[PDB]
Amino acid sequence: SLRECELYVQKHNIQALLKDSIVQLCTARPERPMAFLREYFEKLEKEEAK
Amino acid sequence: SLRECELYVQKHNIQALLKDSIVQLCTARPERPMAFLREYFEKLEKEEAK
Repeated sequence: SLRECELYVQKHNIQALLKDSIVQLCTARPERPMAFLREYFEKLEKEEAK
Repeated sequence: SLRECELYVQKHNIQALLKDSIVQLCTARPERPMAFLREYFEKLEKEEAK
């Protein structure tokens, strides 16, 4: 079950994407962090459905 | 600068929200993880602008 999760996270690059989203949040300091995160992933959702 | 980031992350509950998003991803195993994350934060963006 844990190994399952580990593999899924690895497969979809979740660790790096979340890492990067946190770095951009702290760097930019959004007035609207939730909007920022939504838009961050929305651009990735776009490639996913491409 | 690091303390700055630490405080911002703490202020906006970023650690717990990302933690929870990862737990739901591994639990549900989305065919579309990026869509999942976009929608996850979109619901939070909604409360943010409320």
